[PDB]
Amino acid sequence: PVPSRARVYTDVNTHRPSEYWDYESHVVEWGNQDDYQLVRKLGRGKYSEVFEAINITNNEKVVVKILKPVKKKKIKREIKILENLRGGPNIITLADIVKDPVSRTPALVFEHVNNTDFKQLYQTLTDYDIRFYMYEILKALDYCHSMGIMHRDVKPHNVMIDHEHRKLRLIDWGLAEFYHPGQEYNVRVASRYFKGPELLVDYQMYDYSLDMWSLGCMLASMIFRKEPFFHGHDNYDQLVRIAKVLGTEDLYDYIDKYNIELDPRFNDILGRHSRKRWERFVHSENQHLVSPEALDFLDKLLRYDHQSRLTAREAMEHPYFYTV
Ligand SMILES: CC(=O)NCCCNCc1ccc(-c2ccccc2)c(Cl)c1
Repeated sequence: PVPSRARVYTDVNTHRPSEYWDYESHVVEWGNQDDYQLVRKLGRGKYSEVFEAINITNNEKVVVKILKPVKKKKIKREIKILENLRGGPNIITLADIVKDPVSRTPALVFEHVNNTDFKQLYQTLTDYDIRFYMYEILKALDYCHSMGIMHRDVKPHNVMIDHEHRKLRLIDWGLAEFYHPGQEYNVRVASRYFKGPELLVDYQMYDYSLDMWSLGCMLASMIFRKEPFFHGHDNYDQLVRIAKVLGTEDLYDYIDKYNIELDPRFNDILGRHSRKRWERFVHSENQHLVSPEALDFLDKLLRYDHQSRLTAREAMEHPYFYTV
């Protein structure tokens, strides 16, 4: 494959001491979980259990993510990233790192966020509200990209909104990684629907632009009221869903530009698809959320070529946000 590098914040990590990006050598100091009283279970992840809790020293509500220690290097990576990003705009705040004295299970303590449900928001959200919250996510992404970090799991489930207070938080930094130019990364990241074409064709030299594809997928679902926008049933089918919208010609130009070898599993399923116009996804149910600016902006995010996508900072300058 042809090598590639980020168009923005390319060497931010190279110009920083090893201390900033070397998570394996990071010293984690686990406090005592006795300062927290677990209130109720909020949910359960793949290798985590989330609880609502009270910090007994200051009577404040917190969220406690009890982690199944399946991989220690990955826990150190998440903690290092959360510590580097702590206090950043719209980034979830890691308040503490604790271990229970008897179980010794690792736990992350975060600031409490009073979430508004995905469905409860979906039907009442206005064109302005979409623009406002999209700008809030871009502030979080431009900030973490400037800090040399790729989230690698941007999706609605990882965006918490407190609609009453117009507060947005980008959560779950468990798949996040430090960007180093020329580094080959694992493509088994992000959730199926939000996976960029680079992951699906096994192109490992990806960058922050992966997060911009995922953001594109989220915007398309919101303005068109079609969740998810690219509804694949497996990782191979996911690329077919994208090809049914973006077309197969531009997909072959993308693999040819980077000398990517397509997996033979794509032979019987890819077919031939024309490039669709964004205006065909407009219907009576979503026309109040669509505008020429929204379509031009979406077109500039959902591009096969990761280098041809808007950066978070270029996206913030788009006319789609002139009203915020
Ligand atoms: C801990 C926990 O409860 N997590 C679940 C969080 C559920 N996220 C709900 C959500 C997130 C993002 C959006 C959104 C907003 C603007 C543009 C695109 C998408 C919407 Cl509408 C809803």
